[PDB]
Amino acid sequence: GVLFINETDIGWMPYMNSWLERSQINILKQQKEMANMPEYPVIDDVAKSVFYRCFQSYFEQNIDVHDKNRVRHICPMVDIAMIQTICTILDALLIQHLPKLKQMKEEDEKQALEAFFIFAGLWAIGGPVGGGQDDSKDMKEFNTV
Repeated sequence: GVLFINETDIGWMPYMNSWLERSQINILKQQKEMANMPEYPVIDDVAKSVFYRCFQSYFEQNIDVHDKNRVRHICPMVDIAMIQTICTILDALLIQHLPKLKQMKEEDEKQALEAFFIFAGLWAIGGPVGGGQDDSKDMKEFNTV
């Protein structure tokens, strides 16, 4: 008896929302033998909003980002695989720069958390960009999107 899940039905948004709220992560650390989990950073009320506002604005909205001809990957990256790499890099950026962010003011804190995404995304998507004949052009095609 076959139950076929479609990719759009479940999606990648549930992971992005569950990672922002720290819902899935929190439960696994508590209720497992995995005691060697690297403690995740605190996504403050502003810091959550700024990623939710951004994640949704550089994936749902951007058609260029998912255009195969613009973004020429090496391996055939699944959408969730890219969202996971954004999330792990955002984790590692926050933990490094958390006490500097909380000392900064509303405007310069927001513009960092925005930049921290753009950089996290840059590697998540642009990192696996490459292959073909001219790697240099598939880089300069992504470099413009």
